[PDB]
Amino acid sequence: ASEKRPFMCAYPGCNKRYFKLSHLQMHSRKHTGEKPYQCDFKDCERRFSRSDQLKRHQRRHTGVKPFQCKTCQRKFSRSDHLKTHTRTHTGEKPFSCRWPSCQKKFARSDELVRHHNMH
DNA sequence: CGCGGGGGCGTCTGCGC
DNA sequence: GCGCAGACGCCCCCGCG
Ligand SMILES: [Zn+2]
Ligand SMILES: [Zn+2]
Ligand SMILES: [Zn+2]
Ligand SMILES: [Zn+2]
Repeated sequence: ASEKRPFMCAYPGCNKRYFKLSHLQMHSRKHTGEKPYQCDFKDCERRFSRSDQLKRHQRRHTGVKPFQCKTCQRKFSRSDHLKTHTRTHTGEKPFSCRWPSCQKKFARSDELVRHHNMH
């Protein structure tokens, strides 16, 4: 509390005080995904928790699909969609079922969740 | 039924304050 | 030195031919 002082944070609803440099550094990373933003479009008022979410959201208004498939030339707006679509050519289906009479595999976690819902 | 496409979220890395 | 942002990865949910 004098010369020697603890670490602090500035984000809402946090403790705003930490005791370990790296523990606080890691803590700071947590809030980078919680920083409040709003849509920057001409006719929107939605909110986001990060620049990346807001930037992604802008793609829905702007039609910006820069992630073009090297094979299909199909333009996507997200890397996770492109990498997911990529597995279509890569035969990469790691999400195998665990039912007592199945071993069918999917390339998406939610596709496996869906499979189980139809099992 | 396989896959497109948007939401929210954690996170390493890099940059800027 | 820390904080924020930019960018990568996934889960989750919905809709379509
Ligand atoms: Zn904090
Ligand atoms: Zn918007
Ligand atoms: Zn393709
Ligand atoms: Zn199964």
